[PDB]
Amino acid sequence: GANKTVVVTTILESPYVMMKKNHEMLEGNERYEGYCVDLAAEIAKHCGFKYKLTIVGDGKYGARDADTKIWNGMVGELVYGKADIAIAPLTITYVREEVIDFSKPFMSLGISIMIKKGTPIESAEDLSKQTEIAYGTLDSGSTKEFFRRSKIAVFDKMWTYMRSAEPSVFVRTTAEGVARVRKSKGKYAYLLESTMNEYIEQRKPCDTMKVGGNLDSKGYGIATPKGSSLGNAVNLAVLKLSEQGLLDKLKNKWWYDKGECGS
Amino acid sequence: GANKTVVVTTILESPYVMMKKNHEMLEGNERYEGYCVDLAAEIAKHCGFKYKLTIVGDGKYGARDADTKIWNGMVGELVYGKADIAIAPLTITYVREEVIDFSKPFMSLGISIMIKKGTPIESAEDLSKQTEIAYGTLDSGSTKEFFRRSKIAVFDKMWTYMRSAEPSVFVRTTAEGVARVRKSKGKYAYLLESTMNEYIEQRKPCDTMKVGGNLDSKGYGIATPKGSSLGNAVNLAVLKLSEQGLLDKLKNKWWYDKGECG
Ligand SMILES: CN1CNS(=O)(=O)c2ccc(CCc3ccc4c(c3)N(C)CNS4(=O)=O)cc21
Ligand SMILES: N[C@@H](CCC(=O)O)C(=O)O
Ligand SMILES: N[C@@H](CCC(=O)O)C(=O)O
Ligand SMILES: [Cl-]
Ligand SMILES: [Zn+2]
Ligand SMILES: [Zn+2]
Ligand SMILES: [Zn+2]
Ligand SMILES: [Zn+2]
Ligand SMILES: [Zn+2]
Ligand SMILES: [Zn+2]
Ligand SMILES: [Zn+2]
Ligand SMILES: [Zn+2]
Ligand SMILES: [Zn+2]
Ligand SMILES: [Zn+2]
Ligand SMILES: [Zn+2]
Ligand SMILES: [Zn+2]
Ligand SMILES: [Zn+2]
Ligand SMILES: [Zn+2]
Ligand SMILES: [Zn+2]
Repeated sequence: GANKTVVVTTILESPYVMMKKNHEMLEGNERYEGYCVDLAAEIAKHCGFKYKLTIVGDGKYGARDADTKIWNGMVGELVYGKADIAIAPLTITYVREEVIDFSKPFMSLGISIMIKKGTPIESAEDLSKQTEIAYGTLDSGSTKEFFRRSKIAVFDKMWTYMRSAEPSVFVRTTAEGVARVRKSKGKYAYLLESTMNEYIEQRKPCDTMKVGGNLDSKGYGIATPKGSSLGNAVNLAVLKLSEQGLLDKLKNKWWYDKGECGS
Repeated sequence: GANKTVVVTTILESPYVMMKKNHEMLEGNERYEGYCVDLAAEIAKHCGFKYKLTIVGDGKYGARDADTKIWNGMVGELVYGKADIAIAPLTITYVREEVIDFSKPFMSLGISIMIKKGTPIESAEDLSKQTEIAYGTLDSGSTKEFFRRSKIAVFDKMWTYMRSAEPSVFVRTTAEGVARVRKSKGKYAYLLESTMNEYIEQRKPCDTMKVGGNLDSKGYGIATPKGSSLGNAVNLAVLKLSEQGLLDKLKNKWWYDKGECG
């Protein structure tokens, strides 16, 4: 039938999507800015659709409740038909690929360690062999699931600690984890994706640091409900923009051109 | 219908697929070893099929002839039905995605610069601003197409030089490019994927070096003919192997555990 406006689900996560300082004087898609706002405009132009950005109602990425088997977050909005596409830093994972479709990745990343500068930690092994410094992850995301499922000795030891730590070492948002690092005088380290870690490293007050190599290698993809007619075009659009260098330009724009910790 | 042995097309490219030292007394899949031989075995086990490794007839990855529009290499073997799956360091690209299916990537890479140690080159910009040191790429692959299509000033300038340089700066195989670097006393630099560059850096005689950052960011995928019934399972198998750490284990096995340069 007639063309319909595509409902995009996304998440308030810097620098991917944020509200403009003057958002109350703006309308619709113009209220937002960031890497994924820029990417959404390009995907829509190349695939030939109009769209509406919406922020995921529960503020989560997406996980399946073991008891109810209900998906939450952006994944849930696609699974239950509340959104037509997700354009966000949404990690491609096996369990998600079983229930939604993903484009080829638009950004590479791996799990990484964020410390407050001066913390005597250089690696995941370092974290796993000590107890003075607490550490945790985001809730309802792919990093928590990585540790929950890992059979690698170091990462399983970390999970055994994190799942039982009291008070909870897990946080509701990336911003909460960063704030916990910054206020803990070196006694909390945060496990988060290298993309978000590298962004925060270039933000005032310039007191955090990414240390060690990444723990895994994966990517973010644009997600659609399984079998959606948009998937083929969106996948080709990602590859076209990748090959033309747009994805590299956008990363530089939102990570480094606007960095606050020097050149 | 009944299960059929899956025909795998792949390519002799170290350390992905190589003939074993004792290959002349071996038969079938046992003749070969490497990262992609191990990966094929894992994919087959998780997807539940038997398979036969075959080396692509023309020794190429795959490009489309501009005049006839016919695909060569492994891509062609999939397009024309000569193979059921390609398990190789085959780069995911737009033009290929139009004619074959790719899994999610099993390895990350980008285009990179290989020099003979001591060559006064640190970047693509350095190459583009001089003429004493020649440089080129593999034929019939994704790196040549990258330069052919780039509108980035430095890379467009490099393509203008490469497309007309005499003698030809292009090579038919990665091994020919590496040999050209090693024998040119620093007057040839080779543009190739970072995976292959980093492998060669750890091989005797330890006289090459990867320099500069990568020029792009992309990945290798397992490829199937469009609409093949194997595609969905193979894609999930790649993600499972990724999440289990198996892909990382295999890279360490074939790049670094037996590196020869310390
Ligand atoms: C940014 N970009 C443009 N798109 S593309 O040419 O398809 C492409 C392919 C691969 C990567 C390297 C980073 C990565 C992303 C995703 C995964 C990985 C590894 N591996 C290694 C396991 N598989 S995965 O899909 O989680 C980046 C990339
Ligand atoms: N990108 C992650 C969220 C961040 C994290 O888990 O570290 C996801 O899609 O679940
Ligand atoms: N991996 C490349 C071949 C190597 C190259 O072009 O540098 C391809 O799939 O074409
Ligand atoms: Cl058979
Ligand atoms: Zn506000
Ligand atoms: Zn209002
Ligand atoms: Zn565009
Ligand atoms: Zn929504
Ligand atoms: Zn240590
Ligand atoms: Zn103390
Ligand atoms: Zn355990
Ligand atoms: Zn202090
Ligand atoms: Zn600030
Ligand atoms: Zn760093
Ligand atoms: Zn296995
Ligand atoms: Zn040109
Ligand atoms: Zn000399
Ligand atoms: Zn040798
Ligand atoms: Zn190096």
